[PDB]
Formats: sequence, C-alpha cells, structure tokens
Amino acid sequence: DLPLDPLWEFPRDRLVLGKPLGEGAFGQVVRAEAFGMDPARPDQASTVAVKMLKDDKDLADLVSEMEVMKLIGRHKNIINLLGVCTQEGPLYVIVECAAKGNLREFLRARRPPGPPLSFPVLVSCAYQVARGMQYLESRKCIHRDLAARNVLVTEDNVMKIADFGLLPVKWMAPEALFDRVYTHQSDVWSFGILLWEIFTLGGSPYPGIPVEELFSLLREGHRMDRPPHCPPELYGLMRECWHAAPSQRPTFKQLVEALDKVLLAV
Ligand SMILES: C[C@@H](Oc1ccc2[nH]nc(/C=C/c3cnn(CCO)c3)c2c1)c1c(Cl)cncc1Cl
Repeated sequence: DLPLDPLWEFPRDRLVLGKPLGEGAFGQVVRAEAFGMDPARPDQASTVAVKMLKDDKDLADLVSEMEVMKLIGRHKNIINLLGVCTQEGPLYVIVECAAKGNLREFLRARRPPGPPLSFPVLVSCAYQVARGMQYLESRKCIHRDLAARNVLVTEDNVMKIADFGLLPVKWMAPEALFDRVYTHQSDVWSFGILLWEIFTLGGSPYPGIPVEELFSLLREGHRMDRPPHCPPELYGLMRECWHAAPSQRPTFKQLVEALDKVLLAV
C-alpha cells in the first residue's frame, strides 16, 4: 500500500524467485537470486531469501517485522535485512540466506554413528548465538522462542538468529511458563536449553518426559543432567541459566565473557 523507502527499496526486475525454504507462520520464505544487491558490483549475483505472504492480518505482521528489521540495523549474528519490494504489488522482504539451514538440523546431520563438530566448533556456535542475543537485548529487542531450530547457519558456520521483533514448553523459563511473563533473564533460561541442544549435537530436551509433569520436576529443583563428553565448565553455564530465581542467572554479557574464555582455551 503506502510508503516507498529509498534506503531499502529494491526493484522487482532484478529479483528472480527460486525454490521454497519453509515455514513460517508469517509467510513463506523462498530462495531467490538477486542481481546487484551490493551496488559496488552491480554484476555480483548472490543468493538471498525472500519472505512473502501466502494468501490478511499477517500483512500487518509482515510489514511490522520489516520495519523492526530496519530499526535494529546490521549485526553478524542475526538474519539481516537486504531490501524490500513494496512498489509493484506483492510485498517482498529480502533477507540473507543461511545455506546450511537451521542449527538443530546442522547438528543432527553431522552426528557420529555413536559415540567436523569438534569442540571448538560447538563452542563457536554457542558463543555466536550468545553474541547475537546480547546484541538484540541491547536494542531492546528479543526473541522468546530461542531454540536451535530458531538459529540459522551460513555456508561459513556463522550463526544467525532468525527473526526477532521489539507452546515450546521445554525451552520456557518457569515464570514465562506459569506466570506468562517474559524478560531477558527468561531468554537466558532458553539459551541454557539451547546450550544443551548444542552439546548433545541437536538432542531433544528432557528426553522421554511428556510435555506435562515437566513443570513438577522443575519445581523439585531437578534439571537435565550433564550430556556425555560435555566438559563441566559448560554444564556449569547451563545450570546457572536454569536457576529458578531470574536474578541468579547470568546475563548475556556474562555468558559472552564465559564462552569467550572457553574459545580462547586454544
Ligand atoms: C522458515 C525459515 O525461515 C527463514 C528465514 C530467513 C532465512 N534465510 N535463509 C534461510 C535458509 C533456510 C534453509 C532451510 N534449509 N536450508 C538448507 C537446505 O535447503 C536452508 C532462511 C529461513 C526457517 C527454516 Cl527454512 C529453517 N529453520 C528456521 C527457519 Cl526460521
């Protein structure tokens, strides 16, 4: 419908859509080839992802997400906005393409037969996700859902948090699960769960426990055990994230600093 933004408007003519990528609630995402995305070289073709409506009240969320992405600006560890097609019919939101898919699938696809994903790589994944979450928090933005399937992997193993904005019960903090309140510290609880997903190479949280009585065990002070071959330093981080009192869990800065110290152990 309305405005035309000269910092972001990109012509349909140099966008040829490709094969779908997935989901997601807000609309289908499709691979696409864009021409001249870097106006330095207007030849330099590149692979981008395009978010569209399916065909709506989702038009409101789609425009809303686009405007949010403009506000936050770039960062290494989020899916960044590249341009928008508002001018000749259907809305297109062009964002960067993570070639290796989501992090849980990246992990599961390279699992041993039992007992590549060396220890620096997995620490590198956790460090990058912590850096992206700290940045989103610093822009007063947030991403409740945070789970390994919410994280995308580029061709060069850069982690990018998909979507952010200004049911998944095994990732939710107690106060969000029961009091329906969400803060940065409840993200830290979810990041702890994501940490466990990473060092189980894409495992399912609380294996075997159906999605009910989980809450009673959390009230008993129980939490998932240390996964195999996970060093005690990283399990310590996980359990600090799973402290019941929100102010006793670490902030994303402290998680950044602790993970960075683990990366430096080289
Ligand atoms: C619903 C979908 O949203 C997005 C949003 C922005 C994106 N930029 N780039 C990708 C690449 C997705 C992909 C899927 N598979 N592969 C390898 C093989 O094709 C690549 C992508 C996906 C999704 C999916 Cl598709 C997966 N996990 C999380 C989410 Cl949010």
